[PDB]
Amino acid sequence: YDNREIVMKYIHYKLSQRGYEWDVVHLALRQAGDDFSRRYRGDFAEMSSQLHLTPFTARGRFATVVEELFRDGVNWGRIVAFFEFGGVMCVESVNREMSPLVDNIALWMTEYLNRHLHTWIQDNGGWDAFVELYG
Ligand SMILES: CCCCN(CCCC)C(=O)c1nn(-c2ccc(C(=O)NS(=O)(=O)c3ccc4ccc(I)cc4c3)cc2C(=O)N2CCc3ccccc3C2)c(C)c1Cl
Repeated sequence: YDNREIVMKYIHYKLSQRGYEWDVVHLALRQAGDDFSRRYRGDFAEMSSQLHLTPFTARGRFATVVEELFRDGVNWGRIVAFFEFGGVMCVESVNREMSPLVDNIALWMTEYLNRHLHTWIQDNGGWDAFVELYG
């Protein structure tokens, strides 16, 4: 599997959900993602209005979130949360007419997967183990 591809398809789909067209594992991830954000809809709504996304704040938001999310370790719930959060930054990017931020966000999600999560993903059955959770 390829992390960059997984990021790109996921971000494409979330944006597509919202009528914005952007320049197996994917299916499982979005199903997980939808159940995750429906369960925490209120929290995602609070978080959205607090984000004050701009090109100046966006790297810092990303790092703050990701650092808080994985501080105690990694599990699949937290990786689903990580995609949902990325989706939220890209949706908000678009809402506020900072669409070029999407490319940064996608790049940051990829670096962080390849760099810092890849190891744990392997020890836990690769992406295949996650698919043998959602079909
Ligand atoms: C987008 C998430 C990061 C946002 N921040 C920081 C806010 C700005 C600083 C967090 O506070 C944070 N969230 N997690 C979680 C991570 C995982 C879960 C979680 O897994 N919950 S679950 O077990 O009920 C669940 C729920 C649905 C699931 C669906 C599919 C699958 I596979 C697994 C699922 C698991 C909950 C949580 C968590 O604590 N919350 C309540 C806080 C919150 C705030 C905004 C959005 C979602 C959430 C979920 C953590 C550790 C942090 Cl720290």
